[PDB]
Amino acid sequence: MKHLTTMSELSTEEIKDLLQTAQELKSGKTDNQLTGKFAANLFFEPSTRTRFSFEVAEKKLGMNVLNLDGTSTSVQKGETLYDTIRTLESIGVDVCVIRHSEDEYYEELVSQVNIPILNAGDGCGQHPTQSLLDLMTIYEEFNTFKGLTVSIHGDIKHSRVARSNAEVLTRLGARVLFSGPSEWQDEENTFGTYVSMDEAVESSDVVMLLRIQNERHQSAVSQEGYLNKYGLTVERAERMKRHAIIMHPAPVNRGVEIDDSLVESEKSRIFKQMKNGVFIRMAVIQRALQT
Amino acid sequence: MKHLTTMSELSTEEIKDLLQTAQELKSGKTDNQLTGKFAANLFFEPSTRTRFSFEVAEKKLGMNVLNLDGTSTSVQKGETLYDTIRTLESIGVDVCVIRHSEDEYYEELVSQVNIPILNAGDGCGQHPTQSLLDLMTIYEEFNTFKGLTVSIHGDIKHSRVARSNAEVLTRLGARVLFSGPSEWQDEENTFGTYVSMDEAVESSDVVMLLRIQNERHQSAVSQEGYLNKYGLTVERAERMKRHAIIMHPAPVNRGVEIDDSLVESEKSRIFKQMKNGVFIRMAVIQRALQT
Amino acid sequence: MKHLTTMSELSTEEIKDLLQTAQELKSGKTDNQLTGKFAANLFFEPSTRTRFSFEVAEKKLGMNVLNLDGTSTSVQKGETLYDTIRTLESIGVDVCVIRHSEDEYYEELVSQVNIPILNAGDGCGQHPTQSLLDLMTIYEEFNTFKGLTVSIHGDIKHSRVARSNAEVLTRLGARVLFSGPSEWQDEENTFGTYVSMDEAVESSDVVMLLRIQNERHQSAVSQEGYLNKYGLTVERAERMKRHAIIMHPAPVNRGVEIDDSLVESEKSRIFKQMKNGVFIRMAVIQRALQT
Repeated sequence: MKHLTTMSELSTEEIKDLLQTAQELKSGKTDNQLTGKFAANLFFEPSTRTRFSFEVAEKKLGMNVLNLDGTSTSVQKGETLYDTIRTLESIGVDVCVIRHSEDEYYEELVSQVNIPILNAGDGCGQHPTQSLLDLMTIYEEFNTFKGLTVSIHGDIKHSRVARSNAEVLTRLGARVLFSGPSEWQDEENTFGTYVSMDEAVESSDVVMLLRIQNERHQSAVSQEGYLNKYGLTVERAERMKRHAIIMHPAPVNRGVEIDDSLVESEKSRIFKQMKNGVFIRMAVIQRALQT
Repeated sequence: MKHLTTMSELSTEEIKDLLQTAQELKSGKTDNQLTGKFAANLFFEPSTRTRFSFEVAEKKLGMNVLNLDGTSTSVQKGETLYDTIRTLESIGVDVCVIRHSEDEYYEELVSQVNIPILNAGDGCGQHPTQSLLDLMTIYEEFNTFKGLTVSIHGDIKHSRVARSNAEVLTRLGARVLFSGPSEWQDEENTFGTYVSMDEAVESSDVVMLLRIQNERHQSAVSQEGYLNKYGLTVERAERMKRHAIIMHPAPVNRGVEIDDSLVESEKSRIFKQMKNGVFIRMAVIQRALQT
Repeated sequence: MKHLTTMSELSTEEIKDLLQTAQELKSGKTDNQLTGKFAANLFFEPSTRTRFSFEVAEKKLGMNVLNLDGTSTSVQKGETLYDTIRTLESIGVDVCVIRHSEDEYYEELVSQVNIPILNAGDGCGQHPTQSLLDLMTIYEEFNTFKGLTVSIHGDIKHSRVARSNAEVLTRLGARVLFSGPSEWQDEENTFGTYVSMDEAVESSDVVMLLRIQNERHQSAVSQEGYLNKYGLTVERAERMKRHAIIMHPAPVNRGVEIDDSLVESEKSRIFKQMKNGVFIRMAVIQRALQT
């Protein structure tokens, strides 16, 4: 049994094995080892795109799926997450996928339960299958991480995914850049150099955009002028390297972080990421249940 | 890949093949051509009975099913319907069933996307599989549409299904009558002849009732006198033709559009329509995915 | 066709056959008799834990599953429960599991409908598959109910399951005791003898704990202090007989009705109950659909 909680808990070699298994699955490799086993999708915090992706993966592996969207009647009655998982084991669930509000909910969980937990997103915001599918997409494009320049743009401060991506990309030998409103930057980041979008589009092999939500303090950082000020405009995209790619974890705010016309332009790998997500999640599930 | 958006977009020949395929599936005919394929039921606007019927159809075809009930998190984050569908294609969904609040949401989509869209209901109220199962039920009863008299009753001008039925039944060789409050009539053609319920019950081979929504009711008195004034009372049903049938799309507002005692009477085919809905939806999915 | 409504409607022989069937299923007996058939889970009032258990049961029997969570669109459009079930029959559902807010909703339905209804909870609180899994767990431990002393603890007056359990245990030849705040006692109970927890722990073969909910309406009984004053403390548990067992339907309010350390202690069968729930539910489904 092998949980998946964070990228930092995986070895460079584990990452590469997962990417390789996903590529093989993407190529059509299939078996019946997991047919009839049970996966529970516990999306305490809803995320339809992520749940759908895991669900296709589970069903492509021949698994039965139990879905929970939003609050559980049990946790409403104060049930511990540990008891929830132990309940699932008792009824015959073999693997749990979890998206949950509590900060690092898994840390205590992982040593105490008897079935693998796959983190689909936590309170701190780690999202390891997103990182993995991102890595897979980059690797398919260039066949290496060494010496790549990867820029990541937007609310870096409040995207643990951005920061966990920067960290793992660094471990893999890539250089990382950040752009966005200065007030959304982590002032003390070991991984990545803060620069302007206008600089990054020219020096990058990979341009990774984040969704610009709407929340936090009074600073709404006008979504209206964001694209021009900070985002990937047509003019900025035109100055990208010939071989460079555009990535975005979705959903995309067209006209905000990116120009509506670029979402499906030739350098965009945005929908390819989504293709890859399923096979990554298949590989993560096989890893979870391998004996 | 064949979408299903509206009845008017189908030829009488296509309509007739769908009915025949449905009757064959209803007779027990099954195959494994769609086994393992994926359908997504995107019921942005909720309709439990319609979703259940499509879901039964998909599963009888051996398909994996992804369900979305109501609000999608992606959409809330501002995802376009086009992006939603493209996402579904990327994760490997083969056909999408959509019920959505936007008027003719499908019109733009069908030229843009690369998998079949099955319209389960749009903003304008087009509901083609409901029309097809109505047609199937009539066809099973009489074995032709040519020379039938079919009357449709209630809020005609605010029922896209009723007006689509009138038009398609006319194309098929039937004579259409309407009845209901004159203020709920849109007699700019609308393909049939406006009459009284009392007249139509005696001349009709088919009496099709519409749900009288509580919203189109002006008062609690308007609804309370409706049955006697406009609806299918016992006395009116007793004047029906020997071989005539009563139809209603459900759910039934008992005691309003029809007397409570008639819903499961000898001439009612209300529940048989629901049986037919599944086989119609199977035929429509097979049509969508035939190569 | 055999409905499951309440324990009082089963004979003691039917109860024993179900337990036997469940035990055989738990041992791995299986067949394809229900493969492809359709179960509808109509959880009008949510209970995630109960739905999950039924769903695993249904899926281990090879059945297709339709899930309804919370409000039904047609129900809110005023559809009677009878019409809903008749609708399900028409679309090809073979069995309905229902959890509904109305007192004895089943009583009218069962004389009217043509497919089996399995009550997963009504307005009164009758929950027969919970009683059955409790009985199974007890029977597995002692191979009999005759002469057993079973004690049940907490808010007896407001727990229909406790009272249903008391009555059926008595029918099966067992001796029932109650403990808890005297104000929560059903003084008019014919089936149980009221005693102190401190007495009950030493005389019981089975200690059944109830969840102590936060009521605060003449049930304001302080939750703090409850464990020491009324609950299963470590000290009380250590005075239980060597063969005796602890049971609880969950979710557990750790530190209230029971000490946190006792939930997974040697005498606890709390999680074993949850294992048994699936097989009991499989048994009840096979009974509904047999011959």
